[PDB]
Amino acid sequence: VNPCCYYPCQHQGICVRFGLDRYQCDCTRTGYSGPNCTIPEIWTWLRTTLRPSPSFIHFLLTHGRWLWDFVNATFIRDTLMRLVLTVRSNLIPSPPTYNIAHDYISWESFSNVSYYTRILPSVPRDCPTPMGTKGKKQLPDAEFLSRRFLLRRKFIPDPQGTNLMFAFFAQHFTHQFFKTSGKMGPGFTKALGHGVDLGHIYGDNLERQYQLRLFKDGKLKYQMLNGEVYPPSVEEAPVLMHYPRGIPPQSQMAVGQEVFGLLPGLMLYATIWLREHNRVCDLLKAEHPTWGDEQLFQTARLILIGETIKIVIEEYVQQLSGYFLQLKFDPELLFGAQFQYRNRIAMEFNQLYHWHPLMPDSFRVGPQDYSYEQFLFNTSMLVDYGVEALVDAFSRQPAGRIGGGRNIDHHILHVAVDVIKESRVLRLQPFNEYRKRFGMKPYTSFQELTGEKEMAAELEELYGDIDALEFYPGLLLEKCHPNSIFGESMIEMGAPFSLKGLLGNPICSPEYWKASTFGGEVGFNLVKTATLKKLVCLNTKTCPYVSFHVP
Amino acid sequence: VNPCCYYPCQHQGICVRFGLDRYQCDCTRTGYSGPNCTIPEIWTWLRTTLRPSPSFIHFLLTHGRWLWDFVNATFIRDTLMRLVLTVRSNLIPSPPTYNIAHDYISWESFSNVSYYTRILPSVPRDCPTPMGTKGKKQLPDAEFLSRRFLLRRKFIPDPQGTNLMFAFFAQHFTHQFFKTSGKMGPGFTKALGHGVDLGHIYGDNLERQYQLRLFKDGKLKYQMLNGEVYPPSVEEAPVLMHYPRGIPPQSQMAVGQEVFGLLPGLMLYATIWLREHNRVCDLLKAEHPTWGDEQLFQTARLILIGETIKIVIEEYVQQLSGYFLQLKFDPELLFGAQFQYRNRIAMEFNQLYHWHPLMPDSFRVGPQDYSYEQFLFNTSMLVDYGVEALVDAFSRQPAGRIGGGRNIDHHILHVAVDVIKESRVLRLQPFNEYRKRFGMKPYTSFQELTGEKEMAAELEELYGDIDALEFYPGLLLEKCHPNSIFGESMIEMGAPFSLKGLLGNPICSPEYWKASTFGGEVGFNLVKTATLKKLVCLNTKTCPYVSFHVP
Ligand code: HEM
Ligand code: HEM
Ligand SMILES: CCCCCCCCO[C@@H]1O[C@H](CO)[C@@H](O)[C@H](O)[C@H]1O
Ligand SMILES: CCCCCCCCO[C@@H]1O[C@H](CO)[C@@H](O)[C@H](O)[C@H]1O
Ligand SMILES: CCCCCCCCO[C@@H]1O[C@H](CO)[C@@H](O)[C@H](O)[C@H]1O
Ligand SMILES: COC(=O)[C@@H](C)c1ccc(-c2ccccc2)c(F)c1
Ligand SMILES: COC(=O)[C@@H](C)c1ccc(-c2ccccc2)c(F)c1
Repeated sequence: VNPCCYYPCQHQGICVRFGLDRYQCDCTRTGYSGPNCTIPEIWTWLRTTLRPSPSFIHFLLTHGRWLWDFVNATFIRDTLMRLVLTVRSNLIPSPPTYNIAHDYISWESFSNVSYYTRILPSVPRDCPTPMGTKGKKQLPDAEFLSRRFLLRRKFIPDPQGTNLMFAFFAQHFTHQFFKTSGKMGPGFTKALGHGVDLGHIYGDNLERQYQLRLFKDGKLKYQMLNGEVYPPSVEEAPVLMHYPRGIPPQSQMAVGQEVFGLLPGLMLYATIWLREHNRVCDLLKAEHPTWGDEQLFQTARLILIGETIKIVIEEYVQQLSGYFLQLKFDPELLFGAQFQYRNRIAMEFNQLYHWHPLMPDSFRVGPQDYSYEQFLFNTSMLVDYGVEALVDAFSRQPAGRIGGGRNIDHHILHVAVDVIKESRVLRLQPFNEYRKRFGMKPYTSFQELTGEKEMAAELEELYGDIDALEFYPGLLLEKCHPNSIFGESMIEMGAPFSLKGLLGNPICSPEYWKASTFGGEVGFNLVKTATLKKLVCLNTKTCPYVSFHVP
Repeated sequence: VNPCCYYPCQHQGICVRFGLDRYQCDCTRTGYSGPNCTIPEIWTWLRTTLRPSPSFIHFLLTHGRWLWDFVNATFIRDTLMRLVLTVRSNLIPSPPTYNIAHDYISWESFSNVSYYTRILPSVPRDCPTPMGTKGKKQLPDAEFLSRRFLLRRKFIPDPQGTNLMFAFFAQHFTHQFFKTSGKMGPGFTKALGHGVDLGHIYGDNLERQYQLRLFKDGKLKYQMLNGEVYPPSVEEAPVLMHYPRGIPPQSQMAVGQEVFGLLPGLMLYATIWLREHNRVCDLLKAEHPTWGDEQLFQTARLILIGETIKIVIEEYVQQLSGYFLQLKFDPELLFGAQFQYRNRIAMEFNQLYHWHPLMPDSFRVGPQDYSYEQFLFNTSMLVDYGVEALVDAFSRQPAGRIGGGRNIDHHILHVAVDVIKESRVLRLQPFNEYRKRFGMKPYTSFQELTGEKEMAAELEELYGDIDALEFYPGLLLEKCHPNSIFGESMIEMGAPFSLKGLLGNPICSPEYWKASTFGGEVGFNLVKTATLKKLVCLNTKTCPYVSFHVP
């Protein structure tokens, strides 16, 4: 039996097959030695004995508001934001390592940007069980597992107050770097760029971007409807959009991401950002009359990328974490650190980010209450209400809690089933192996995992062993922190991917983070002072209630 | 007139247009402040005044063998090597900045790997002169300029003793990252990868790599001739190769780099390396009897990348530099530094690397003295003599001095004329500007550039102003260090590009630089101990005289 199936190497040691039956762990720079990289160096031992529980730190960050107020107003804020940025980042390998084709480092894996990368290699195709060594010869039926533990019975709003304005932002934002290729198969992506390159706005390819661009003042094409600015029609922007058969070109909206027409919430942001881009082009042209269309367009793109990162860290993530510590976006915090300004999206981060529980039972807009059937392929709800209105509505409707289980609307539950099935195609390692890879102790039992005893008993029966529990179900069924939107694992595993993804962008490098990169002090401040409110209200007639938090 | 034409911004400050006539320098992190970034900070000032000239350091590095030997045996060697690696590297922007289309940072320039990057923005198109503000409205005829100061009259051997073996290595080695696309035009490359990825061995695209691979024991396809191993024919490896019309397929060899069939010298190295790949495969298989073709192929490739970088730094550059300090390839030297493990090829680096003066008047193989018309497309010379034979030949024949002028054989002189013509197309800034960008004061007169009077006087009449002298012309006409192969500019401008490209390779990052990456201690040692002599001799029937220095 393949020795590596036992996942013998600890602390990121790499398992290597030798001869016909031997194995050997490369423990280079892991802080440990020994056949399995478990004998700690004095310093490694000091660090792990002094480190407080991921649950205890959470406590410190969610208590003593008075304390954090003085802290947030002093340089201590910075010191902490950096501490967070680096410790969280060092958990993500850079350059990237493995992919669906290679469970080992290779030039193909490093250069071939069409692949999704992965943090932990796969379960060797020749292991006793699908998960390696533990569990039954067969995993629970994905559909059954979903229906029994992920299907929503009664809507459970997010205790942290997260609304749908946040939910859709999350969907919009992530579908710029999560674009699995149906033609190539799981493990493959079209979102080359692997990060916040705003490809869901400008397109994952040049010819497409060229088709979306107006080529005047560096602006994006658009149309007027009811006196408001909206994306252009596919007739005007000859770009492929995924719409139900029968909808003519003149009735489709072109935006950058082919799937965005399938949701008013999505096209909402599509519209907001489009307006923002063209607005920045104006401010720019004013400052640089000698500039052509290209430099205006390119410069505006950089500024928007900046706004995006700015808002994701200081508002998006702030809402998610619920920390009293005010997160800060300032690339300079890493200028004294050893940091690689690059990033590659991981399949695990893709799985982890399936936050479908956020979606409501139905979408309420004013006195109206739309169902999924009326909301999904709606070709006019956006224009009927206009930007402001939909923003006020989504900002007021609570989103569902992500963790704790049984909170995915049946209308979209199929996604979860597919997420599970794919997981097995990708052969993602067990949840406990990932708990460890991200600095956490593995769960010793399902009751430990689920703060309760009922689902724990059933899960125990289905899987047989806690060590057989799969990645996604684990994230979604883990017991949640007090009044949190999810559990610690979603935080301890998600944080490193996110922050690496935000700071691992070239505009955050010393070489790029210059005023001149954004066309001057003017463009640099738009990035530095970006706000969800400003993003909406500076592109709308009236300013509605806009926030990632419900009033 | 456009203010940026005056290259007003010093010390890497960025010139930016404001209004219809104003400008502004972005001095961020330049060590200077003030309108043109001329006001030195306290530490900046010390460094620049207490820094010995390049000329003086070169003196220290080529005298006192006795002291250097004692140094090479101490930790000081690592200290100096590291200094050399970091100081030299910091001169290269990473992430990359501009390209043939954007004289400013942009997401297209950062993402579009099909472009060559550039270190100085082009000469603004609306400037008074072709070079900006100095010189005549019309630059010297490229053909005349070439015939007057670059055409060889009497072969001038390189005093440092460099031979053709070194000459062909350089060509072979560089042609893996210098692959300008004729279809796309100047400023564009086909060598994505932008570095030492060995695309000249495995191809620069996957489908091509596949046709070249045997898919057995991770090996490359090959054919037998006279009991010796040679690259396959285009009939067995249906891969594009540039050969004159009329040459049957059975006579065309397939090598990954479409242009190597054009020189026994190139095809020789293609053979040597191809033989080394399969050799490394046999070694890996012995250690990992359970591996398959893909992993064997990938691991071998990484090992060869490592070997190439080892040989380039410790032998190739050692020979070039002429330094008594013993250069050293060891990634650990940078583990405590802030350094990006990425690299993008610059057009200036391409221009600078046109070392055609290395080629002789003819090619001496034993008693026979083959001419250019007998050598150029000979498809049967390599096989006629075999590897040992040609390696011995090229190792014994001196290559010509790269600097000094009048030393390029008429047979290939058209190449220099075209480099000059392309420079103007790329609108490369003036030589003195590049001198400054690389820490050197500009030459104040042609007589100061060339250590003589005659050529100087004529260049003065042609260019009219030292500030109009172009990039390539300057590098080749600059006076040479004592008995060196070329001038300081070639070293001071080429060292940063080179080392950044070698060390800025993913295998040199803490993440990849582990024994497991190379198949274990066996693979790693093949890298840690690679030699030009072992590369050849461990793959030939008999070991000839092999070296980069003539006997
Ligand atoms: C109107 C509510 C939503 C619907 C109808 C929906 C639908 C879908 C569908 C059909 C897929 C692809 C399924 C497949 O290929 O089998 C998908 C993927 C995904 N969804 Fe949603 N989704 C919704 C909301 C969300 C939200 C709020 C998020 C959280 C940011 C989200 C994140 C994702 C992710 C990360 C993927 C995988 C992307 C990829 O691999 O390309 N979805 N969703
Ligand atoms: C055997 C004698 C040589 C011949 C016949 C030769 C021929 C050529 C030709 C025809 C081109 C393309 C010219 C064009 O497109 O106008 C070229 C480009 C080049 N050669 Fe050579 N060359 C020789 C030796 C060398 C050597 C010794 C070096 C030194 C490394 C060298 C470096 C280059 C470089 C850097 C380029 C440009 C790369 C690119 O843009 O793709 N060549 N050479
Ligand atoms: C108030 C102090 C805040 C310090 C912020 C540090 C950033 C959090 O860092 C995280 O802490 C976890 C808990 O031990 C670890 O398990 C994770 O590996 C680590 O990345
Ligand atoms: C105690 C040592 C004092 C050294 C005085 C050095 C002064 C350099 O002075 C600088 O020279 C530049 C170029 O000429 C100017 O452009 C700057 O404005 C000027 O401040
Ligand atoms: C004897 C000690 C030698 C140390 C080698 C240092 C590496 C050379 O470094 C170079 O020196 C030049 C001359 O000042 C500078 O102009 C260059 O910017 C710098 O990179
Ligand atoms: C960095 O550590 C942290 O606790 C905070 C700042 C943090 C950072 C990022 C996330 C996060 C997790 C999953 C998806 C998106 C963002 C998160 F939930 C918390
Ligand atoms: C780093 O500074 C140095 O003087 C040494 C080590 C050095 C390093 C690299 C080069 C070099 C220059 C042009 C093309 C290839 C190599 C060179 F000519 C000298």
